[PDB]
Amino acid sequence: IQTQQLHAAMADTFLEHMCRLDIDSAPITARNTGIICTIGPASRSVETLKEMIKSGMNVARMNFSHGTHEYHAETIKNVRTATESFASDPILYRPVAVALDTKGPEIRTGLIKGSGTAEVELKKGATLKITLDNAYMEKCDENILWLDYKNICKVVDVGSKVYVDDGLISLQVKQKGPDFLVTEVENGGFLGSKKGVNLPGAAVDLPAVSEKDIQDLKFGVEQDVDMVFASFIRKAADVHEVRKILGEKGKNIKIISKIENHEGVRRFDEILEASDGIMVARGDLGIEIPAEKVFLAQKMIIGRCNRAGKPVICATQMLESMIKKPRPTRAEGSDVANAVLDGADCIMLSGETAKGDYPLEAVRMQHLIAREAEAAMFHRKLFEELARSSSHSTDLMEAMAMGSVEASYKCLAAALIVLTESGRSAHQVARYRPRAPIIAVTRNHQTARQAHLYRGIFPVVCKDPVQEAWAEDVDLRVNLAMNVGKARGFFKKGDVVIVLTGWRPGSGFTNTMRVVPVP
Amino acid sequence: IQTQQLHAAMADTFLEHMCRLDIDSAPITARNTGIICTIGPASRSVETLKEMIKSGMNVARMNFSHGTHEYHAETIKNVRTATESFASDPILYRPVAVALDTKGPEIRTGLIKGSGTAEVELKKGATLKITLDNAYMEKCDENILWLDYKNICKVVDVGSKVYVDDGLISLQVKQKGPDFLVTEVENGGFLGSKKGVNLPGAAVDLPAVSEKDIQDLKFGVEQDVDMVFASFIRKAADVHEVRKILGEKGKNIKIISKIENHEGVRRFDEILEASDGIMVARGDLGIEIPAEKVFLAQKMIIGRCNRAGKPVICATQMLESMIKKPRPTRAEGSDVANAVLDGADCIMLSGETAKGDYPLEAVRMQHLIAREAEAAMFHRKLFEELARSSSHSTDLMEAMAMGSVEASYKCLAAALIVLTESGRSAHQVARYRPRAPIIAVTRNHQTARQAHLYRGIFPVVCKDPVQEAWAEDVDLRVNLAMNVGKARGFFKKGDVVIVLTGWRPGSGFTNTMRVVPVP
Amino acid sequence: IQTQQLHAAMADTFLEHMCRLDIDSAPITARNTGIICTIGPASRSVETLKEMIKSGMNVARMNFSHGTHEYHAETIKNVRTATESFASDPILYRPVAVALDTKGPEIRTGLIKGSGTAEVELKKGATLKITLDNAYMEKCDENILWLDYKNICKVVDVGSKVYVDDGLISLQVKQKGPDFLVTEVENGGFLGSKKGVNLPGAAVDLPAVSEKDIQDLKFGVEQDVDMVFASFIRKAADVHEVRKILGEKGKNIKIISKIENHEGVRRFDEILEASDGIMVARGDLGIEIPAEKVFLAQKMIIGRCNRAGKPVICATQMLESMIKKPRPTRAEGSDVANAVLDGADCIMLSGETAKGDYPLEAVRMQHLIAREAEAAMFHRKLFEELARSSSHSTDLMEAMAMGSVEASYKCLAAALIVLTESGRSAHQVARYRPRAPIIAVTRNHQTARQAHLYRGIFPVVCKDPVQEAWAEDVDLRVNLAMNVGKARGFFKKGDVVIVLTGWRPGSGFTNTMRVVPVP
Ligand SMILES: C[C@H](OP(=O)(O)O)C(=O)O
Ligand SMILES: C[C@H](OP(=O)(O)O)C(=O)O
Ligand SMILES: C[C@H](OP(=O)(O)O)C(=O)O
Ligand SMILES: [K+]
Ligand SMILES: [K+]
Ligand SMILES: [K+]
Ligand SMILES: [Mg+2]
Ligand SMILES: [Mg+2]
Ligand SMILES: [Mg+2]
Repeated sequence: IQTQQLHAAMADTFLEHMCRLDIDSAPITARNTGIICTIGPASRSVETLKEMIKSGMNVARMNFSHGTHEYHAETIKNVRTATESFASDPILYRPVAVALDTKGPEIRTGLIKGSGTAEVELKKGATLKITLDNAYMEKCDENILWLDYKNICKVVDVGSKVYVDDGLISLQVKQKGPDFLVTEVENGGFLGSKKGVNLPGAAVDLPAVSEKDIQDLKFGVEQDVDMVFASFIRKAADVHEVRKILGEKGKNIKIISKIENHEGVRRFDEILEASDGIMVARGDLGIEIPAEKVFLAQKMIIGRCNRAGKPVICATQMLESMIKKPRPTRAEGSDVANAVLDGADCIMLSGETAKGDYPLEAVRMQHLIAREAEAAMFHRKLFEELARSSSHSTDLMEAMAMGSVEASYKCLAAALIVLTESGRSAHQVARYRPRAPIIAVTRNHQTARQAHLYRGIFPVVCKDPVQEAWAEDVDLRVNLAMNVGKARGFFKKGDVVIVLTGWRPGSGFTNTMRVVPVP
Repeated sequence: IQTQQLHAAMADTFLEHMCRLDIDSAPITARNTGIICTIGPASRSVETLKEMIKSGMNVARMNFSHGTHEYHAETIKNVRTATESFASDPILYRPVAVALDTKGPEIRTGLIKGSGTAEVELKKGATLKITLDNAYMEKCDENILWLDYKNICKVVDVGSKVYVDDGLISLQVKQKGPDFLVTEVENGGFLGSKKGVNLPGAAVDLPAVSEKDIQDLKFGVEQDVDMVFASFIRKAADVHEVRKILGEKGKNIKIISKIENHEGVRRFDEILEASDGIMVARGDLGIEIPAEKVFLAQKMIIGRCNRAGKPVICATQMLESMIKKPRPTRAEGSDVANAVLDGADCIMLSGETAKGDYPLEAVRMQHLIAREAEAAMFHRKLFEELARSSSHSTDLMEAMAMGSVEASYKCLAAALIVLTESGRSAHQVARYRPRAPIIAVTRNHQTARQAHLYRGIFPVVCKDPVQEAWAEDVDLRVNLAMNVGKARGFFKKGDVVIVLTGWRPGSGFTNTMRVVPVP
Repeated sequence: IQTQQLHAAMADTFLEHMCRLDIDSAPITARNTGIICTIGPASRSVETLKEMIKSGMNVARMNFSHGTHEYHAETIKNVRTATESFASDPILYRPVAVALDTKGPEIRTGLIKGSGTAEVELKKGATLKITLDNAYMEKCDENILWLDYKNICKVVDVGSKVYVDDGLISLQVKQKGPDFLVTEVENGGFLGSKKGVNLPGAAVDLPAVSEKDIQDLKFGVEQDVDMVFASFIRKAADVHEVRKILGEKGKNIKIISKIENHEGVRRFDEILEASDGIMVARGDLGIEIPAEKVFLAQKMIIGRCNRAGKPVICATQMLESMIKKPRPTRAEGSDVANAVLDGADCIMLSGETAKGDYPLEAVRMQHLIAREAEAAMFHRKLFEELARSSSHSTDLMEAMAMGSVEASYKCLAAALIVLTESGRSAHQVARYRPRAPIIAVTRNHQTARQAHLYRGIFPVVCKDPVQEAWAEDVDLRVNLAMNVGKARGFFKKGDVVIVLTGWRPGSGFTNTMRVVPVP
């Protein structure tokens, strides 16, 4: 029986491709979908980290919706420690990135009847009034509700909706005043103190960045974070703002715009153009838009990204049941397989590794489903479809990407080796979806850390100094990749590999391509 | 902004098709995807049943792995009661089908401490002895465990694994005896009473059809069940026996073989050949085979069925979060939408409706998503694909089917209207996957109940009597469809529908198509 | 308006592509299709010949159906003269090929009324007892007939047709004898003396090669011909015999099997495999088979050759008008251009250049058309189709030929440069149908000559001695192609080009690929 789901790879049609999927067809050793683990209490310890680093973790995410700089600084400190506990061997040394997950702008309610531990009960078809009179700031009750969003009137209109405490409570504006609104509880419940407000369908004035956001980004630039996951991105203008805050010191830091509402969606094109990657925040998204429409947003966002060659991340509730159990639901395993299939660059674990009882087991599972799904894609058709979208482009590095990938399918290469410092060269390739692993060999650490954002890229860091001669230095870097691949089980000695490099030092892109056999 | 993803519909490529999905493209009222519910404690009532018939229920499934014959019989009458409570308006009456889900070759444990209630905390690395000594049948405690599988000893070998309670509890065979097995608790949790045992990687010599099965089978016959779900089918053979046991009185009962294990998958082909339909048994399948490979099975089978034009049901853990929470995950919404997109004729809810606290909420959800996804399919390419797959057949009914579908895509018909008694003429169309709802008008209740099994068919029963003149009889059922369609919200006065009928009485199939406008 | 028919090349569909052809979309300087000219009286002069090379000729063909060796050897000498007349300038030198075209085995009649100039009248419904009696050998009268085809009885059954005078007289064999054939004249004419016969649909016994053919071959061998167009090939065994003859001395001689009949067509695949290439001899073909059907074979013959990677030549009457007019008919323009579209590697001129009044006017026309049709092809589609059909191949060289071809479309390279001594590495790329010219740089003459046989290949001979240092010898050779391209007007300074070279001497194939700019 044929491995790596090859026989399906020859289907002339999509139905036939499906029809040939065989569970007896072994996947390969290598996994291309990156895994982004949320770090916290259950995964914060160093030792835990080493293991998680061992299970398949590639990116440590830091959620700044909480914790103090001191906390994070510590978390961050362990990662690095764990991470580096392996550099002793440049071969078995796997880099790990670091993400700053911005808390961002919010809308909150006042104090209920003065207490912070109080509740009011809101019933269906009830008249609840919302005001901006600073007085009620601590006197919110069931007839009067006070907000912390000055412009709430300008942005909403008659008949719009408000969602208190995260979707739970909903209200329809049945009267529009200048500093108050008159809502009708529609789908009510229990209301508490300082709960989140959502205005689906609206065009929120709210600044790109919160005051807290700022000390958080600064703190990231200081901590040398590889990237930033930016909240509630609504337009391109918003992206420029974080871009500004990062300043010149963190111009290298990647900005991953997070899609959280109607706007982000309806203006996705302008956001993609300005972002460095994109995030499908299924979670917050699911609150702002109807849950049945989430899958729409997720596929469109992914296609669009795939099509444009910008990494896209699928997040939240992937393996949820697993925070408390050792095994995921059938829907969970299917959520994961499909994400990849949709073409996600990388998938993520929130609660699962942050709070959960089975963080390792959660990593391993994602590691597992991904490989299986990665082999069940339809390379031949995706590739064409992809190429046709980029026909308008005659870039040279693209041309080398395309030709390199085609060759990789033709002769069944075991891998694709790429020497690069920026990473663009490898990014270009990944963008084309080889089926085999793209082993990128860089001397720039950061470059190796941010490479994970791409599908297929397995970054290898070269610690050796620059040789006198390009040929030799080029041949050294290559051997490195070959040793690493041989040890990690990606390939044997008779395998065929595709190699991309620069003809001469300082060439511009890998403009050279050879078919070389594993020594 | 367009409706029904008609914009994504014109895409030339899949990727482009995805790139254009739009959260603002409103779906149609109609839901082609069968929704099958598992009746039990939470939804057994009548008032609840009616409520669930209004919400979306099409098929009630009686899980025969439990309860006494007199319990089901009751559940069954309530189903019928509810169903018929709306038979006043031939128009506003929706048929509901009935299924008998078999027990087959299941393995169960004994009583934990004679109580059916009592749980017991299994611990990691502990020792647990499995015996076959019936003294233990009710003394199942944390140190001794009893199974109902006599030859378990002769099929299992050392090192092997044993999975209790939906693969949650994992035990390793550390020692083999003649009546017992020494196992080590490789993965612990709380061991309840009368729980499911899976022996992955073992040859269970249990017969497909067992004595109890037979009663059950015969019982269903008695009850006038529309179809049966044969549990644990592994070979074409197993599917015959059920047929036999079912004999002449139950010839029209439709048999849905359930793919629940490795062998079942392997001999999928022969099994499919002998089956009226098929169900993807996620739960058991996910334990029998690796969790990671399940989604490969789900696609192959659906592909394969779809190709063959045989109903396929996707089942298990689709909406689990909802047994206890009013809201499904983000991963759940996926599953479902993805099952619809994969090409499954019906989706199912087991516990979400049997014990769950939000049984009615579960259905509306599956319904909500189903319409959305439905419009998110890529008709054109699917149509093309389906056609090529069935190239060797020159059948006039297929031929008739293909044209009507093709004509509906083109004029954007609101609905296809079919007149059949056997079901065939409508089954052949649903197989071509029109976008629009297939209103099938029968005079045969059963043909109408089992229609539910098909994607797009919205059965409608003609109570009126056979008019003497053909023309009038035809014109008669067409008006019923019209009214019904008109009454449901599918079409309006200026709408355009496509009508499939017999030229003359005894035509054999629908051999006359007509593009007619809604009156 | 875009050049090279590039708007049309972006069409997603064939209908769109056709719809997008622009009379104002200028072709390129370079012609891809080889032009085969048949040398005779009208162009046997060194002067005319020099003008022909300038004009476009790539291969000179010598029809051995005629002349003596004396003649030919001389015609040959003149071609070699003219060719070398340009050798002064290595950048202007253009290799020319010499092909030997075999008379091939035939069927003749006897004398008519003893007198060689005697012409009898055949009429319809008559009776013609053809005999093998040497008696009649010189007195073939309107009643009796004599043939050289001894086994004609063995080979012809009842009802079978027999053609006399290049199909002018059709005779039906109404009663077979042991050595006579009683035929009733179906379509009668003027039976002349010494006419060639044709046995449509017959399994001719005749020898692969005639006694003459043998002399001719050994001669061809002594004259250093480059390829032999073998006539009347019906099975693989025939090709096999021809090789036997050429022997060891003429091993590097390519053999182009000419498909002149029902059988050869029928057993097409066995011949293709045994041959180095194929020729669609429409002349003979449309005699042996019905004209209405010729196009079918040409399309099939060619579709099949392209699939496999074997040069294919389309012949006879493409521009016959031009024998006596300086301008071809609207119908000949289509023929030439369609053949080009069908995918012919080479195009051919016979009496148009061998006896016509407008020889040069004819080549010129072939060249104008080919450049234009060549732009009109749908490379993206073609490329995909070709790749699919080779899918069962995991050849290192094809892979390389494939990535290259693809990169070429991607960045719109102005050419592909290939360094080769066998010519294989070039053949491979050519098979894949790039849009830009394939400049092949060899140091081997036969290679360079033989290469014209292939589409896209534009052979350049490297006269400069081998360098000691690999890189230098390569770069030298690369420069040459560069200079030449710039000179012939293929590309400028800005232009990109793809270079295929061997990593190391004795690499076996061009395993190195690069995107380089014209200096
Ligand atoms: C990840 C994304 O943002 P978060 O809510 O975690 O801040 C989400 O909503 O899931
Ligand atoms: C539905 C199928 O059978 P069950 O386990 O529900 O009896 C399964 O295994 O999920
Ligand atoms: C051209 C080809 O061969 P020829 O007749 O030139 O020998 C033909 O049969 O027409
Ligand atoms: K956050
Ligand atoms: K069951
Ligand atoms: K000849
Ligand atoms: Mg948020
Ligand atoms: Mg089961
Ligand atoms: Mg001939």
